Amino acid sequence: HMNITDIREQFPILHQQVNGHDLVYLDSAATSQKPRAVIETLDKYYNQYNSNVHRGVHTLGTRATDGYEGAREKVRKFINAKSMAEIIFTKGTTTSLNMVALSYARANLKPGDEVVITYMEHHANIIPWQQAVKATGATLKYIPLQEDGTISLEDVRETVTSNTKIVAVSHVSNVLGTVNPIKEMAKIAHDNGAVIVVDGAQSTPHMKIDVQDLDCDFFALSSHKMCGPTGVGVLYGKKALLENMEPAEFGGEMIDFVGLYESTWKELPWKFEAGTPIIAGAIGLGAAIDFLEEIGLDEISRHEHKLAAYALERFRQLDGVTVYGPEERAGLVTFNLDDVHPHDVATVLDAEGIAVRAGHHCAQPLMKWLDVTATAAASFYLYNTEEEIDKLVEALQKTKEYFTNVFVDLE
Amino acid sequence: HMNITDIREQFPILHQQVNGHDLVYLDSAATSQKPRAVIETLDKYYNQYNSNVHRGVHTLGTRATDGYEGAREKVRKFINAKSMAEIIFTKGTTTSLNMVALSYARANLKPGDEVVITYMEHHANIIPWQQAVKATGATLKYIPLQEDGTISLEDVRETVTSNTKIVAVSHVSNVLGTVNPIKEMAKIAHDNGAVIVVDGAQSTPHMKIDVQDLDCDFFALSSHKMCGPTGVGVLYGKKALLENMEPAEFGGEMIDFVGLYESTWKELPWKFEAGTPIIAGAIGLGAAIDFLEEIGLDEISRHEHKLAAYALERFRQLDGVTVYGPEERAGLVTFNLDDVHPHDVATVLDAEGIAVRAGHHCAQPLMKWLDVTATAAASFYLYNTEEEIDKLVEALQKTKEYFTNVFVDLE
Repeated sequence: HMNITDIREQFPILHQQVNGHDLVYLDSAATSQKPRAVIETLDKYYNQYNSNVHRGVHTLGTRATDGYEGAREKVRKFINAKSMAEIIFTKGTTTSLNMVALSYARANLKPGDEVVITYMEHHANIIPWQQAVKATGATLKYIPLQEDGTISLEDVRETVTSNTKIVAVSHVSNVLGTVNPIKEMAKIAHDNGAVIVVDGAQSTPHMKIDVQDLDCDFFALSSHKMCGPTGVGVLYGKKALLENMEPAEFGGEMIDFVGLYESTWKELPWKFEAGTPIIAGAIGLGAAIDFLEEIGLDEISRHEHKLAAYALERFRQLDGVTVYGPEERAGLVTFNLDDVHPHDVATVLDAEGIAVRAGHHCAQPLMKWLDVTATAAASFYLYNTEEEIDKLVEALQKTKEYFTNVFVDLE
Repeated sequence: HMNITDIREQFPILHQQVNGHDLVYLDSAATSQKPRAVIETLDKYYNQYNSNVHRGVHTLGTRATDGYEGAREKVRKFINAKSMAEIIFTKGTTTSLNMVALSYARANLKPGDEVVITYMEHHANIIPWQQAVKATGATLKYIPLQEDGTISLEDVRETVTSNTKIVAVSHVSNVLGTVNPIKEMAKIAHDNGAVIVVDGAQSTPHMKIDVQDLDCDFFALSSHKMCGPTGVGVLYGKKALLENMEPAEFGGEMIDFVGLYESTWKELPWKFEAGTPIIAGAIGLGAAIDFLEEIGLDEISRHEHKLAAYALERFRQLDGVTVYGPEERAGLVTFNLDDVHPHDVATVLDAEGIAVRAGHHCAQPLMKWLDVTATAAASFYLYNTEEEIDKLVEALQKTKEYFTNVFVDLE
């Protein structure tokens, strides 16, 4: 039901050559590309109705307000939050998670309290917790991984104890592609009297999110990964928790009364939005959501499942290539070529027009767990095709041959 | 030397009607409009070279990096910072000031330390200090104002003492239009062993900034007020201070090594940029800077001086209108009509196509100092004209007559 030609026709950026070869963008896990609907939403904003929001005193101001808060509602429906009061716009997943670490963790952790993460976590979902525990004298714990880089519910029950206040975990790992059992972990967390914090940066673009079904306490996501503008993300949190959290930042827009020494805050969600907000970016994110909903997240999810399966099979056709993670996975493949460093791989691939990523992918502890220094990584999205994966595996074959040849040439 | 027709031809948003009247946008102090150069910079980014930055492994990634860091350098030259290491991209002035309050104030304030602000400060430049002093048991002090809403160097010498660690003040007030004597206040602050924090949200769009000449320790500004995209601003800080400040946020991009419990940070400026940054917005801000530099800040400044003088004179031609602030001023006029509430004024003006602001303008303490509940406010920028000010004063005359008539009609 999903036509890939029709979808690709909407991404101007795809139709270009690099190094005399057709662009083959396989770096969506770093950042996604944007369709016209999104870019033109930005355009129409700046061309026709930019103004500050929340004053409703003049025509453009009212239009801007309607667009901004309208986008809040689009986000709310998109992740099935109960209320707009639980939808905060932030700069991105990183900032969202830091807000939870700052306003929730730092205020609710005493020595002997535990916060539990996992070895596969992006840095966004590591360092805020390191800092909160250091600030509070609490202690940081890591759920171990199984051999295929998935997580066992048994290990979860093992690690989270009656002293655990916070469990923070990825919905989908940008590295292993594992989909973690978020719903079961929420139940487990709650049984021990903890909240669960979900890093949803890699799930949100690619699959339906239902915060009511996941029963997550907090869920963070980033516009740039889902066809949206850069610079914008969301923090969702249960109304009851956000009511008792103090703001992470202070200034205009988030106050009610300001005296000389003391101030009171707006109601949610504005309590958490200091300063002129990300007006254009939030409206474009709303457009991104409209776009993805019109294709259907289930459809996108099916597409990525299909591409991931095809990729794993074609990679298994190559000698001297190791793929990391489980079989059951999101649309990305992290890998190494035997004897060639991933930076080199990525460089050569760019010479064929192929965009991939090489490095620690913001997961240094996970790299160490994998017993590697660095990895190459390819990621797929709703505009990618099997032909592109063919080009990738052919280029990896050619790269293997080339490096072997260089080796033998040395006399 | 500056042609206003030619400049207005570049702002699509201006050429439209509201309520059957030509738009007359006089709300630039809330947010400024954008020229094609900026909007098309965004367009070209998303159309041609969007990718994550700082990896330089594939063509688009390198272009994106060059555009982002290129824009950092444009900012650096634009405010004459010595180094890019002193230029941090943030979400906006609010966030910039909160970063200083979080990472500098909160870490360097002991009971009996003073932080000194003024009565005219925007909320962005009040509440972070309230919170830092409450967190540290330090004490908050306010420099008094003179009768015309300016600041006396004598009052400054009075208020800042040998116990003062931080002096935080507006360069230009969004309400009074006063230009504060920043350079002299820096000298004064430093004599008592304090740093000075400059809120440059209202100066930056409108006049040359020279941080070396101002000798400010920190200076905050916002893209949206200067023809730039929403969602982006800058914090400048002296390299020596930023080296000793801990990050305000933590995650990928701002680390060097991440172990299980402990992490080390990147060098400046990246130490302060957690997460995928505001890629498109920062590049558009660079474009905004290019635009303003091609017109010339001195030229823009002259234009606003001219419009402000013309406005004050025409306002003084109206009976029953009170204008707030000094004669020597930036391009904005805050005012009330005798007996009509400013909200009403602004509503009626919108019915004539005229966009102004009515409320506390994020300066509740200053409103109380003025002995008013709220104000109406009009602001000018590089696209505004004398004809527009004529339309405004005519509409204020008509409004006065209308409300008086309504009064007499009641029998």
